[PDB]
Amino acid sequence: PSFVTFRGEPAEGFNHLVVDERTGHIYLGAVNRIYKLSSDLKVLVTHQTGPDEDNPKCYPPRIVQTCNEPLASTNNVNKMLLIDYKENRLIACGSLYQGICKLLRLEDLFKLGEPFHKKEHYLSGVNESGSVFGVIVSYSNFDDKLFIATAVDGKPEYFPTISSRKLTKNSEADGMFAYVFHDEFVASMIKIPSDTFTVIPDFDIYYVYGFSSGNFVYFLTLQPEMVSPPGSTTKEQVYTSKLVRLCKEDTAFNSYVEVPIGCERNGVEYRLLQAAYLSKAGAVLGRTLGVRPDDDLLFTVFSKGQKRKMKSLDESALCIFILKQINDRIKDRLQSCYRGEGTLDLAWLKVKDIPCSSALLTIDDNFCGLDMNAPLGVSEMVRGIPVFTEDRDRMTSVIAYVYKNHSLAFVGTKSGKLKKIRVDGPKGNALQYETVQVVDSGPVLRDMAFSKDHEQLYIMSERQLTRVPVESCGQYRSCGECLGSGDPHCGWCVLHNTCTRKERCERSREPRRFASEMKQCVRLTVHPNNISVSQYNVLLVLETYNVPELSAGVNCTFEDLSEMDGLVIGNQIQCYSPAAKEVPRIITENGDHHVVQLQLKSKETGMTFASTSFVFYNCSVHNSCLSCVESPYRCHWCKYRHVCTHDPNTCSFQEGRVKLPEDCPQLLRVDKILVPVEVIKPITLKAKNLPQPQSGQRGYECILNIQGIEQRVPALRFNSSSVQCQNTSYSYEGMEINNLPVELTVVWNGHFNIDNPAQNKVYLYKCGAMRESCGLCLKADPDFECGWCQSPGQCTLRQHCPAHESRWLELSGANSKCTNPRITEIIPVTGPREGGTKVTIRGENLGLEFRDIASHVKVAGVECSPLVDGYIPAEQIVCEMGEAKPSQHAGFVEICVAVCRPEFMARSSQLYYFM
Amino acid sequence: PSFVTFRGEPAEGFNHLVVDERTGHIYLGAVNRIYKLSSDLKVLVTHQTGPDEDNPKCYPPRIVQTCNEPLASTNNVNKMLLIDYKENRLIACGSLYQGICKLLRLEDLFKLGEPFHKKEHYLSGVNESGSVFGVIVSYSNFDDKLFIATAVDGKPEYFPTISSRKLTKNSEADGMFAYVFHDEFVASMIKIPSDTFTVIPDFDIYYVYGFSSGNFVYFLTLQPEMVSPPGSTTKEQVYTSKLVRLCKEDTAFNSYVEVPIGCERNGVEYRLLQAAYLSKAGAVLGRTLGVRPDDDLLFTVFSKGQKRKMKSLDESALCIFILKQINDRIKDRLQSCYRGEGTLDLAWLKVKDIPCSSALLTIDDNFCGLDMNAPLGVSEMVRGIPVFTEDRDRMTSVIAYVYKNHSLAFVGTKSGKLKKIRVDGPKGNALQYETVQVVDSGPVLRDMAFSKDHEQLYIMSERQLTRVPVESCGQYRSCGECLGSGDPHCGWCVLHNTCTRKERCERSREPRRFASEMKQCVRLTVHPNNISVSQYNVLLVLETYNVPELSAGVNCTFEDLSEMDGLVIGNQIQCYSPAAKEVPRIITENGDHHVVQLQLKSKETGMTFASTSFVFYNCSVHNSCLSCVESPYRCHWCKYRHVCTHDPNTCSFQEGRVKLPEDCPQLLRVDKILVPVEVIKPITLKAKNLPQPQSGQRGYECILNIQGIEQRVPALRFNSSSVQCQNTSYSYEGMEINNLPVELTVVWNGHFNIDNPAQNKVYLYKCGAMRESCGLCLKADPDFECGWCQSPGQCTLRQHCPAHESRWLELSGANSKCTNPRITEIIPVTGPREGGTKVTIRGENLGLEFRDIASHVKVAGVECSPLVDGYIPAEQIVCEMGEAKPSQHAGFVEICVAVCRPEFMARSSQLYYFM
Repeated sequence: PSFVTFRGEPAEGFNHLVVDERTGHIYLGAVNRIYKLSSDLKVLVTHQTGPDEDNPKCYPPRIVQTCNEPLASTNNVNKMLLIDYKENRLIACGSLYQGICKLLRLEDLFKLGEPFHKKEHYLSGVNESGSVFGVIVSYSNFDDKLFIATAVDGKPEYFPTISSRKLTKNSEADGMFAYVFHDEFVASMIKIPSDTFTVIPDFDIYYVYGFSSGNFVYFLTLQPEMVSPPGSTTKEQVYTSKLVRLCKEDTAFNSYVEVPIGCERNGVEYRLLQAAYLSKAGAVLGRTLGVRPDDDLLFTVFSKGQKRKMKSLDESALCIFILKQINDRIKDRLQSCYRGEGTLDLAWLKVKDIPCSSALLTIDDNFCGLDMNAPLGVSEMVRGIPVFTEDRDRMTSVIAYVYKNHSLAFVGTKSGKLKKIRVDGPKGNALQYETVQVVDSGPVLRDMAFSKDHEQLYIMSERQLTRVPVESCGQYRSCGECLGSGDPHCGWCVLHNTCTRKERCERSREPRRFASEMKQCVRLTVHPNNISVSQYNVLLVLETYNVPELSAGVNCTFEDLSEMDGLVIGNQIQCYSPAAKEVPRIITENGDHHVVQLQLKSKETGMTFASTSFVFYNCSVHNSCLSCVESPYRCHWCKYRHVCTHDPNTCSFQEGRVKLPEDCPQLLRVDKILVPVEVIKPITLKAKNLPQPQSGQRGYECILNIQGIEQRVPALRFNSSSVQCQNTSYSYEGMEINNLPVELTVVWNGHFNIDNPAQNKVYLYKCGAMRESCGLCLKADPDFECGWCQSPGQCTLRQHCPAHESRWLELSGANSKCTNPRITEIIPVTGPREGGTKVTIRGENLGLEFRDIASHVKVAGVECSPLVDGYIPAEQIVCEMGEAKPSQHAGFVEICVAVCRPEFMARSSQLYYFM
Repeated sequence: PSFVTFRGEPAEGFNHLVVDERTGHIYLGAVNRIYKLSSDLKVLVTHQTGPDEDNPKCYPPRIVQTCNEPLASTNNVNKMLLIDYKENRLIACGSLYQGICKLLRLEDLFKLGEPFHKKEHYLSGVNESGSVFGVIVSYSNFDDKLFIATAVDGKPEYFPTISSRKLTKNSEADGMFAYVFHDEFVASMIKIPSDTFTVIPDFDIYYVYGFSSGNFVYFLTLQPEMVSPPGSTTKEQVYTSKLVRLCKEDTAFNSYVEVPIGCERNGVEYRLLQAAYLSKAGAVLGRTLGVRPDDDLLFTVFSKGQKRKMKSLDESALCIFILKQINDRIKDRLQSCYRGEGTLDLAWLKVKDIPCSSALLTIDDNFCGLDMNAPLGVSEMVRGIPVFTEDRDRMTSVIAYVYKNHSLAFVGTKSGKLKKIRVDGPKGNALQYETVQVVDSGPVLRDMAFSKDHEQLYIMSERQLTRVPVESCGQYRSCGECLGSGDPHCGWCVLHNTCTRKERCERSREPRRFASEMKQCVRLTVHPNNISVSQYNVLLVLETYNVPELSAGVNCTFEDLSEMDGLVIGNQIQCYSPAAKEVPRIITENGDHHVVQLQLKSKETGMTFASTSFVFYNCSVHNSCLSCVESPYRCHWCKYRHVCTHDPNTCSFQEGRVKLPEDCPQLLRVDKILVPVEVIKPITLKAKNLPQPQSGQRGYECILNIQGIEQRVPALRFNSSSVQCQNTSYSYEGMEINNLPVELTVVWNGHFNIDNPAQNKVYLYKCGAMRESCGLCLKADPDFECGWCQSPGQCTLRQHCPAHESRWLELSGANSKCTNPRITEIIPVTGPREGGTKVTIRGENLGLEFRDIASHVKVAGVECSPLVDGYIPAEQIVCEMGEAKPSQHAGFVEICVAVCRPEFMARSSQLYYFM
């Protein structure tokens, strides 16, 4: 699903947002533009407030008087936006006019009026958006007004930072934005003193948030370094975030109060307000908080430290203030001043500290302020209760609301994401979900308002407004998953088999109709978890917990494949398995088994809610004993029937059943089976649980799978654990390879192949195609049993050579003198006369021991000394030649095995050359 | 009733049968099959032993080693079958494997094992069934074995004819069929010597029957010509049937003994064993035999002569051997050898005769044999006691058992019949019954076993097994018939009125409850055997012998018709006859009398057991005196009442009674009653015992039954023996026939007809319709009294013709000259001129004597001589004509009676023609 949004109609910019309580129309302040949108975020109307030729430096703007300074077309930023329901209009205060305010008609955005003429009509030079805030308070006629705070930019004479102003009925009327009570001595406004400007050049008050409570007006503000941090002269500026308050009723402005505010987390300081939101707790939070229903609360967001208001730190914390607690702090402070203790301590306002005067008074919450001990500051900074802290991504904005008594908090992030937090200090827990309806790359603004119906939450970005629903639980398929996510909005509507909010679930109020906690689910179990393919229409019992009354009716659906009716008794559901006709359609090609998700389809909703792992196995498919028993499931093998089945009874008879893998029938391995070609030899075998062939059944045979020829030799089964193929000889054609492993299969009764787990094979091995010389044969492995036969002048097994004499010669254990050494080739063909060369000689029939070859090697006359490590017996000799200074130049290489006997010597085909 | 049977399940073949002592299950060896059947002969299980590819010539069969000779699918014949109870299995030794044996599980026929590998595992090449036999003997572990004899077929090196072999617990075990004690010098086996084979080529030992007795093992065998019959060189083979024995305990095989056996009947020799059966005598046979209870007996069957073992002779005899007698013969023989006298004399075994060595020894029955005077033969052939001989149909098999101490013997026949013989040498008698349960066309096999319960006897044929009950007495309706049949099983269960065995009769043990001999019956008599129909509820006394106590109550049932209660007194039963209302329902239409089978219906059983001939007569039905007295029964006739009755008193009065047939009243015959029509004549009659008519009774009349007219003439009874109808004339209309016999009935008092046994009739005779001439009338019988009357020119009785003159002419005795001869026709119309022809002249009124006709005949002029024999007076003349040479050619025939007077001559109507 996608979230409904409004792209910066002026793609160019965006600043403030507000919702009309009755209509749901959304008004959006922006630079050069003010838009009226539908609840859906469709564009209703666009107003052009923008680009005006102007100059910030000029006082009474160009229209009133001529300005020496040059003008340029500049952008008019919507500083503030406030809905005046009574007046049926919108106060949309801009800038770039010296801050002239505009009045737009509610429905059409028709400009009712925009008073420019008088000085009061000008609010502030300040170009920055959001640095201003305020509240509109109204009563019936002859009772009314507007409270607004703004930054000065060092304009102290021109504009007041905080003021109480008049809002006349007629937009045309001159009176607008006039101070409620103006006296030569005191006016309902607060200006910044010139002295304070000189001391600290830049001092300015930026107003972030503001709200009316009970009968007062509060502002969250940011100020400069004044005694904080201490500093003799100007240098760096750090800010202190404070709370301000006024009686609505005080024309005098005596009620002004100002406490610093912040909160700390494990020794980390969070001093700077990003945003705030006044709200209600609802029954849950209020109770543990210890509040009355009416009592208010203030969620806030603060960044770490005192540094860089322009660009704050990522570290940010969401804190909380109970209004009762702040009211107490203020009352506590006042009751103290009335004690006469200490000074007023408000640095920016009063440079010279005036003392507090003691007096008899009943100090109440109602206290509006008096002439003496006039505007005052505060010493003890008020600490707030921390809630959630984000280190990686800074929180920008916040909102909250009461839902079914649980308090949900919304928090914008620098990333363009919203967090949905259930505050559970008073309850018990944390953050439920996070969403990126907004804008994936870059942030969200403080103006974040819930709709009137409270279905959605409009989230504003620099670029776009996004209608983020306070829920999209539908994404969750199962009770287990729904309750699993934890985003507090979601619950499992049992009968509907869907995941949504309480309001959405019909009849959720009724018992067990709606599930909040996983325990309430859905958990399902089937008693016959595994059913064989062969079986049909088996009775199954279903155990389900945390489900609503099913009396509407339920069907069992194994999958999309089938569906069977069920009857309910007790706390169980009884359904039947599918027919054999139906079951195999599924099973085919899945083989061993197929796990299927058996679901329950409710009659009323018609959607599958609950599932379980259901296995269709089916033992019968197994072709062999090993697969049947040895496999992963409970299956029994019938030796006689030679079939695998679940039921013991189905087997031929009692003695026939195979429960254990050892009992199958399988062939055990013995030392490797060596088989010479052309020799008559028996092959004894060992095995286990070999069956005695029953009536109508034949005996055992050994089948050798040789590609050239497959041999069928009958065998005898001596007992349950031994077999033997009868005397026979085997061969393969080709003479290609010495050792050929061959798969062998033991069969009985013609087709029945006994299992061969090890997959034992028979090695058919075949005498010197390779070796013409006696030395080479005796050199070869003793395993081959191949040996040299003197009369033939050839080499073969004893079997192969006739014995006129008692002996054919085999190296008994190397104690066998032989013959005819030959040199195939040697490396380094050439060498230096000086010697030292390593000659590598490769031959066929050399000596078996190193000791004999040593002293044997000679290159011509030159003595050559062989290397032990380098020497590979009868194959190769590595030898190092000595000093060659002799006259020969080139000479043949000679090796004398033990002794230079005439039969015993070998000379190289090509000569070694000295250079 | 039909006998339960099992048809050759393989319709194809059958060989051996055995019964399990506990279960009663019947196992049946066959070619290619071994079956397990229920007691009822239902098929329990079938095993396929059959058709295997093999060849008899090959030694170790194909499985062990390759055979050059070609194989063919051949049938595997079950040579032997033996139940091994201890092992809970069945040893079913086949052939066609070189005789490998198989082990089948008792209950299911599961093949436990079949050892093929070793030489011992092969029994014999021999394909023939039944030529092998043996016994399984078992003891607890560490004591045990199998003794088996088989034919060799000239295989002497390969197999032993008789052996003592091992039967291990495990069928898988290799050890099976190994010799009990094998030594290089001597093994527990006996082989046939090669020398003996060369001398007689074919010599072979065939083992028919075998059994264990006491602590030995005996075999009945057939062998070849060795010194019998004498012969220098090979030629014909005849066999000698002998007995063999061994100690169970002799591993050495020293105990071997061999006596020839047979028996002779009136100079006829029976040398060849067909079958044998060891059994017990029971008290009856044993006593007269002179035996102890434990002592055994051996029934056997032998064919006549020494010839053709393959196909023996029909003549066969059932003989007997008492084991004590054979044991004596053996002991007698041994005690003799120990004397040192003579040689061992065993031709086939020892070619060169070794002498017997004398030694001191206590010669007992226990004697197992010693090293010296080692295996030995026997000189004196042991003769057996003959029992039954069948000339026409050869006995094949035998079995016997003890029943109530009487010894019943069973004998199969070539025909497929079983004989049930009580052996009564020790008792006194012969063969009781014969049955064809089996197979009507063709024979029964030696394996014939009684069931465990001994209710039935399974009789095996080549084709089928038949469950023949050792009794079907129910077929017999009466005590007389039951005991009459003689088949020893049957007895008369008196109270039940049924025929069955002793076991079947409830309370037969008690006195006179069961009848064995005819005397014990049932014999019944009724004192009033004959009762008249007229009588009612007559008292009858019943005499019955050989009947049980009737105090239960008895009813008398004449037939299905009625049943009357009876009371018992003394040794008699008193019942009443049926009422007149009841009796005639039966009698109607049976007439003279109805014999009825009066039965006795017992109260307890409710079945009629005893019967007698009971007559319902009834005299009253007889309508006449003759039927009443003259008939077959005692009935009296009342002349006056004219009714027949049993009681003398019922007659009118004393003088009226007719006891004798002569006295009845009947008409006696006199010379035939001749009655002329139209003549007034009296007819006197004679008769006997004619009644004098009593008051209210009229006199006698004669009634003639003439269809034309029936005449009623009154008559007078002169006395008891004479009657006479009054002067009257009779006639019948038609003139069709001369002599008409007529039935006459003599009646008195209107309706009463007197009896006419002779059935005397009156002959009404009537004058020449036929004869126009005087000669013809006088020619006719003198009886007719018909005569010629001159004046009328016609012929009638004197009565019929008026006498003007004193005479009408009648041939007084042929002395009466007459007239007018006529010739109707003559045969041979034509004749030869030469003459010699026999002329046959037929006329009406010729001469009475031959003498006058001779010389009378002439054909024209030609003289013709008449033949005397040929001549029938006045009807026909046969005459031979003389030489015709005269001129006439054709001429008329003339006859002159005496003289050729003008009145007296006749001439032929047509002339005789000469050609």
